[PDB]
Order: sequence, then structure tokens, then C-alpha cells
Amino acid sequence: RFLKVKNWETDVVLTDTLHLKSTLETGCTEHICMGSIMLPTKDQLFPLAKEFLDQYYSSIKRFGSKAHMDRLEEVNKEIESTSTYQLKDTELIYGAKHAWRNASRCVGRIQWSKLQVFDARDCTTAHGMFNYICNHVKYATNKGNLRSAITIFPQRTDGKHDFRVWNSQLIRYAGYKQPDGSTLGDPANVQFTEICIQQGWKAPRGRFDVLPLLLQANGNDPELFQIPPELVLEVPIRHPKFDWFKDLGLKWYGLPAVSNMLLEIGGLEFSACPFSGWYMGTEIGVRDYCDNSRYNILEEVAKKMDLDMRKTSSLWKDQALVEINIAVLYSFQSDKVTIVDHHSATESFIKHMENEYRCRGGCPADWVWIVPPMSGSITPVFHQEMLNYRLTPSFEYQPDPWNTHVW
Amino acid sequence: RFLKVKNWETDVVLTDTLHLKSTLETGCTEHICMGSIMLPVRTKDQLFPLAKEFLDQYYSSIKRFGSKAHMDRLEEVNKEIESTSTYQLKDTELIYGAKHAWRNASRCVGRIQWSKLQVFDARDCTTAHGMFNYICNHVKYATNKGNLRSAITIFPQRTDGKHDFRVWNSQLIRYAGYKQPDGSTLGDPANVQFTEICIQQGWKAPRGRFDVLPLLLQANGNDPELFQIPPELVLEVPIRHPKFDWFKDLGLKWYGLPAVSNMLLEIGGLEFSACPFSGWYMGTEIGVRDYCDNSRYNILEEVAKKMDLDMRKTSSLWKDQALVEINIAVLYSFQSDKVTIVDHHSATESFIKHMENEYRCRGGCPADWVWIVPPMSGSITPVFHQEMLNYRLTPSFEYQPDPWNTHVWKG
Ligand code: HEM
Ligand code: HEM
Ligand SMILES: C[C@H](O)[C@H](O)[C@H]1CNc2nc(N)[nH]c(=O)c2N1
Ligand SMILES: C[C@H](O)[C@H](O)[C@H]1CNc2nc(N)[nH]c(=O)c2N1
Ligand SMILES: CCONC(=N)NCCC[C@H](N)C(=O)O
Ligand SMILES: CCONC(=N)NCCC[C@H](N)C(=O)O
Ligand SMILES: [Zn+2]
Repeated sequence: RFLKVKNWETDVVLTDTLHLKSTLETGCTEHICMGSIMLPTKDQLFPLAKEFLDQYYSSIKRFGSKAHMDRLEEVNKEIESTSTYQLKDTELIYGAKHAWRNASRCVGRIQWSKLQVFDARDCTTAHGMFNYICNHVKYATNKGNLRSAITIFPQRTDGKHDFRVWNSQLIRYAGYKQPDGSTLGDPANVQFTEICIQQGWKAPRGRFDVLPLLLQANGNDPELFQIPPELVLEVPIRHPKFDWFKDLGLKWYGLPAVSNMLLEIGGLEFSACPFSGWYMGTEIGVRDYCDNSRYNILEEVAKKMDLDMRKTSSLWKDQALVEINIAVLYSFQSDKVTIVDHHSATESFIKHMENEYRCRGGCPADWVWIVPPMSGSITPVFHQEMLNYRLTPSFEYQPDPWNTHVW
Repeated sequence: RFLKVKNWETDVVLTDTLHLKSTLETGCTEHICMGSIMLPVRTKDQLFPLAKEFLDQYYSSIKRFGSKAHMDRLEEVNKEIESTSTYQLKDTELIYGAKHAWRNASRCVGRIQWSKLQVFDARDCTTAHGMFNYICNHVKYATNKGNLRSAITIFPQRTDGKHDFRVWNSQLIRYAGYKQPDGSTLGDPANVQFTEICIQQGWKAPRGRFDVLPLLLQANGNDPELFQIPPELVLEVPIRHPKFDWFKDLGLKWYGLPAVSNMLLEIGGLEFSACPFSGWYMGTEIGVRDYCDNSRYNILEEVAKKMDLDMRKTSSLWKDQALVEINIAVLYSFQSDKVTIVDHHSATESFIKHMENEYRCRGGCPADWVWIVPPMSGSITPVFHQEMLNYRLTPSFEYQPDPWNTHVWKG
């Protein structure tokens, strides 16, 4: 009922009680752990609204005040009548900040209380959505000095009028299959890149073509829009000692902006809620550049480095990986675009966990995601026991819209 | 019920039915996952079902399920239990059992090898001197002049929990650690407490950075006794780097034989509290964890200095740079001395082939992702991209508390 987690490097032991407030299910049972699986009504709504509004008023030191109870009646009356309800601005901001605070897979949560919330609930069309998104992109990018933000479009109603951003991130590169059988660009986006084409996009057919936004408003068919190029900050990748590195022709964008998730607050569902922060270097250098199913560049780099690629035991992949990652951090830093290294980020998250334990009685965390994809054990999170559980408000995955939309 | 696992790199999807034969608990519930938590006297009553389940698996495996030989063996064990409160395994069932505990070890990446295990039956042992002799023979056999061979030695099972055989060392071969008055540690900080116990028991400590510890052996519930492994039996490798000539002068070496001695082996409800086993090293165990953990030898800085890396900011990735070089050095050294070792790429690729084979022929392979993924270069190994299902099968290896915490001193 009261659980302890230990850091095996420092012996620090924390007691978790926050998990008892957990509500949603994990996918595990007493017989089987699924910790490494990637994807494990009016009557229903008031209980969810009540639970939310109680935590909200408790947070503002007004638990069981008249203003607390009045709002509970108000929302009750509103549900019983309209079969849904609308969040006050204060509640919406609180709900969004807490969805982030509760995101067990996010290592950057020390930042959670500094989130700029853009309320786009007045939006009615895809052009309106495009305008909101451009403003989000420019605000957050801030000439390289990145600031966290989320833009929140109207909540789901009958599910036949959903707002959706079809892109997985606001800014990503296209992927094309060639006769060669190979992939040009980002293989992760081949399908979407095709859906854009099938929709009219004129692909440049290059290695780093910024996809267009495919925006869906009020359940209508989605429309294409090109983000003003001048709003998309990109970084050419060079190495501080290998002059040949620049010749690899690599670049990445400065703004990570996840756009395909669903925000749930007080039982209300916001299916279009793009949010952004800034990168941890490994995301680009380890995963985007080196995953076999991504730009998969280890072989080329290794060759430029003249390493013995004869045998795995020379660790040539590991050598190349380090250099690639030095280059990413160096390039973002030189151009003054915000980026965090994995050492710095994980040390932050350990401090965040400790704040959260003493202030909230816990911090849900998914060790499988939090531990960086390179140099795991030389980062402090590797040695930290974590407990994973689901709190609400939350960000949730949702099915790709094209598998679900009826044209 | 069927459960699927996908590899996100290859899109290969596998179907698990084996988890259905899982009995023990995981520590997780529908409301909480404890997948990253390090550690999350039976009655006649609960013993015969444990025996039956085991013997039924054993007899199936030899294609004799339901045979007369099968039925007579159940009856014989049953009678032995009612009559003596326990039972003895046949040598064949012991071997099968110990191979299976390894097969079922979800935190072990080396399992492609499970069916090649030399089982040394030490159930006739009665004294700590007898244990010493069995352990020397195991170490010599397994070492094999550098061409390492997996082995396990199994001492008598638990009876009333008052006559336990225990190896107090956590591994048969390990280096001493000494806490200094100024708070620094000399040697391996992981073994300070055990080292202190050895010294109190009369060990004369050389007090250097790589002193091989003495064995502390408990037979039949008696107080443990100290023994020195013959030095000629302890194979060691001096660590040097293929391009960095100053690496040798760091003064590093390690031992070739990893041999876990503190686990409990359960087979058919029986409990073997002393069952040391050994295989060979994956390089990262030494070069990442034993050398670079802050709480172990902690050599990252000194290596980084020697290499003259920019150490003023973490974002130069100097730690990551020194880590790769150290791990190159460990693999280079073991290879050069012709001592078996496996790199993390080769090891994890083999594990994926093992795991897929196991799904096809066995219906599953319990695996603990947190432990299987190596502690450097995680995502450039194929295991990182592999969904895994973790669940508990018997026979099995289990943790048990350190014996200095539970032992009744006779004096
Ligand atoms: C400001 C700096 C931030 C940093 C450094 C950061 C870091 C990360 C990283 C490294 C991941 C793993 C992503 C992956 O491997 O694909 C992640 C996941 C996640 N982040 Fe954060 N993040 C930041 C901001 C935010 C913000 C502003 C939000 C929401 C408002 C957020 C919500 C999430 C969620 C929900 C996940 C899991 C998403 C999934 O399952 O794909 N993050 N974060
Ligand atoms: C043949 C070469 C082998 C290799 C390369 C190998 C590899 C590994 C590694 C890297 C670990 C994790 C170690 C750690 O981080 O502390 C491990 C754990 C384990 N291995 Fe293997 N192993 C091998 C042989 C064996 C054998 C022969 C057995 C038993 C007969 C065995 C049973 C186990 C068990 C029970 C664990 C979990 C240990 C724990 O929880 O501390 N392994 N193995
Ligand atoms: C199968 C496994 O769950 C999967 O590869 C996970 C592992 N950890 C991860 N961690 C992060 N941060 N991002 C990821 O995409 C993944 N992928
Ligand atoms: C807290 C966490 O579970 C702990 O550090 C684990 C993580 N993964 C591991 N993996 C292996 N192979 N060995 C270990 O000691 C650990 N330690
Ligand atoms: C979207 C908020 O920012 N979080 C973050 N740093 N990364 C989120 C996912 C980005 C993805 N891993 C990528 O490498 O493009
Ligand atoms: C004992 C069977 O072999 N297993 C193995 N390779 N490692 C076991 C533990 C060794 C430990 N990680 C060490 O670094 O000494
Ligand atoms: Zn679990």
C-alpha cells in the first residue's frame, strides 16, 4: 500500500503514496509484467469531473469551500443538461500542466509548471487551426531560445466532429520508397508522406523535406497547409573536429512538437492538442540518426572515421555513435538553439523526482523510457527504482486518424 | 489466452502461450508496474503438488508422460514425502532441473547456451572442507585454461532450514574492498561488508586494489569457515588498450570467471541454498558497470584525464567517450589472452535468435527488458527494440537474504 523505491547508487530511499490515487490500468498483472510493451456517458462523466475538480480546488487550498461545491453543482447541472461541460480557463491551464506532470515517460518534467497554454477552443476551421499552429510554432521557437507550449483545440463532442492534427509532430521530414527498393528521407513517415501526396502535396522528393500540415476541423476532411519556411528553425550538423562531417549533408529541426496525442482533463477529451518543448540530444543523434529503421547512418560515419568495421568487438558502432552525438549537441549549441544532453537531463529528472516525492508523495515514471538510449548506466536514472502508474489528467495515445476517418 | 510481442525494428510479431504455465507472482498489479524494482521450510501439504508439476514436466520432456515409469516415480516420491517429509531427485531430474532454472532466468541474456551446462552433483557433501574441494574442481573445470565452460555445483538441499549449506561469497571470485578512515575506498566498494566479515573471521588482508577474497563456506548449518582458492586456479587478465599505450599503466586487471554463488535454486519444490554457477563475461559487465559505476571502481575521470578530453562540460560527452575506450580495452585484453568473452552486440543478437526459437518450439521466453538491454549503447542493440514479457517459471533461481543476517552463530 505504501511503496518504497531505492536509488542503488546513492542508497536514497523514497516512499510512494501517490500511486494509491491511481485510476487507469497498466497492462500488467500479478502473473505477467508488460513494462516493455509500447502500447499496453453522462453517468461516466460526473465521477470524472468530480475527481478533477476536487484535485483542482485542493491545489488552490479551497477544498470543500463554497466555491468548490458551487462549481461541482454547476458542472453537474451542465452535464445532466448538455451531456458535457466546459472548463474554466483556470481549470484548463491546471489540467494541461498536470497532464505533463503525470506523463510517466517524460524525462523533462522538472519543467512542468512552466507551460504556456494557448486556448484554441474558439477555433472552427482548418485554416483557423493553421493560424493557431503557426503562432504556437513562432512563440515556442522564440529565435532558438525555446519555450514550452501547448495549443488546445475544441474538445470531442459526439466523436463525429473531432479536431485532429494528422501529423505525428508539427515538424517532421517526409519519407519516400524508391524503385531502388530503398527509402529516401525518413522511413518513419513513408505512409503519412503518401497520404499527403494522395491529397495533392507536391513533394520535393529530397532527404529532408518538411511535411505539410494535414489539419482536420470539426470532423471534416483534413486540408493541407505549408508552414512558413521562415517559422521552421533547422540546424546544419557539423562536428567540432571532423571537418568531413558537414559533408554528410545532415540537418535537423529545433522544435519537437508532438501533435498526435489526446489530452484528457476531467473526463473531457481534447483530440488535437499539439505540445512542444525542446530536444534531448540523444533523441536525434542516437534514435533519429542511428536506428536501423530511421536515417540509419552508422555505417557511413564509421567509414568516414576509418574504423575497423570487420568485427563487432572493435566497438566501431559505439565509437561512431558517440561522435554523431557530440556533433548534434555541438551544432545546436553553436547556433544557439536550446538542447539538453542526456547527462544534464537525467540529473534534472532525479532532482524533480525528489521534489515530487516530498511535495506530492510520488512521481510516476517509466524506467524503460526514462533511461537514455546510449550510456544508460552512467546516467543516474539507470540506478533509480521507479514506480509506473497512471494518473489523470493525462496524455494518451489514440489511433491514427486515417484508419478511422470516414471521408 | 495468447499474448503478442512486436519488434519495432523488424515488425516481427511473436505469440506467447507459455505465460499460461506461470505460477509465481511478479510484484506488478493492474494499477502499478514494478518492472524496475531490483528485488520486488515447506509443508508436506504444499510439497507434493510442487513435485508432481515438476515430474510431469520432466516426463513430458523425455516423451514418457503417463508412462508406467512416470506413474511409479510419482507414487515413489509421494510415499517418500509422506514418510520422510521431503524427497531426493534422481540425477537425471537434477540435471534437467538445473538446465531449466537457467532456461527460465528472465534477466539472463546468455540463455542461447542453456542446454550446455555441466552439472556437478555435490549432494554427498557434508563439510566446509568438502565444499572447498568441490568449488576448486568447479573453478578449474569451468576455467579450462581460458576456454570457459558453463558449470553449476549443487550442494545438499534445505531440510528444516536449520542445516543450510551456504556460500557466503556473492561470487566465487571477487576482489576485496576496504573502507579507509578518510572515507575513501580501496579495492571494490561492492564487497566492503563481506571483506569486513572475512577479516573478522581471521583473514589476513593484503589490502591492495585487486585482492581475491577467500571463500567463506557454511556446511550443514554450522558456522562458516575460510579457505583460500589456490592462486594457480584464479585466471586473471591485465587490461590494456590496442592503441592507447598508457592504458596499461592504469594498473587494471579483472578475473576471467564470473561465478554467482549467492542464489537459491528451486526444483520441484526443493530448495538448493548453495548452488554456485558460472559461464563467461559479456564485456560491458566489467567495462561499463564494474569499472565505471560511481559506486564501483569509478575510473571514468582518470581515463578521461589521460585522454585529455574536454571535462569542463558534460555536453562534450567526455564520459561517453572514455566509456567506449575502456570497453574496447576489456574486449581487446580478454581476446589477446584467449579468454572467452562476448561483446554486447554479438550477445544481444544471439539472444534475439534464442528468443525467437523459444517462441516457436516452447511457446514463449520470459525476459526482463530492464536487465536484458546492455548498460551502454542500448538502442543500437536489437534487444532495445524488442517487446518482452516477464513472468516466473519453475524450476528457477531466486534471491535469498545474505546469510550473515539470518545465521544463528553456534560459536
Ligand atoms: C522542455 C523540455 C522537454 C524535454 C527535454 C522532454 C523530454 C522527453 C523525452 C526524451 C521523451 C521520450 C520521447 C521519445 O523517446 O520519443 C519524452 C516523452 C514525452 N513527453 Fe516530454 N520533454 C519535454 C517537454 C514536454 C512537454 C512540454 C510535454 C507536454 C506538455 C511533454 C510530454 C511528454 C509525453 C506525454 C511523453 C511520452 C509521449 C510518448 O509516449 O510518445 N514533454 N519527453
Ligand atoms: C554462458 C555465458 C553467460 C553469459 C554471457 C550470461 C550473461 C548474463 C548477464 C550479462 C547477466 C546480468 C548480470 C548483471 O548485470 O549482473 C546475467 C544474469 C543472470 N544469469 Fe546469465 N550468463 C551466462 C551464463 C549463465 C549461467 C550458466 C547461468 C546459470 C546456470 C546463468 C543464470 C543467470 C541468472 C539466474 C541471472 C540473474 C542474476 C541476478 O538477478 O543477479 N547465466 N547473465
Ligand atoms: C520495445 C521497447 O519498449 C521500445 O523499444 C522502447 C524502449 N524505450 C524507449 N524509450 C524512449 N525514450 N523512446 C522509445 O521510443 C523507446 N522505445
Ligand atoms: C533500478 C534498476 O532496476 C537497477 O539499476 C537495474 C537496472 N538494470 C540492470 N541490468 C543488469 N543487467 N544488471 C543490473 O544490475 C541492473 N540494475
Ligand atoms: C514534444 C515535447 O518535447 N519532447 C521531446 N523532447 N521529444 C518528444 C518526441 C520527439 C522525438 N523523439 C524525436 O526525436 O523527434
Ligand atoms: C555466473 C554466470 O554468468 N553470468 C554472467 N556473465 N555474469 C554474472 C554476474 C557477473 C557480474 N555482473 C560481474 O560483473 O562480476
Ligand atoms: Zn509490470
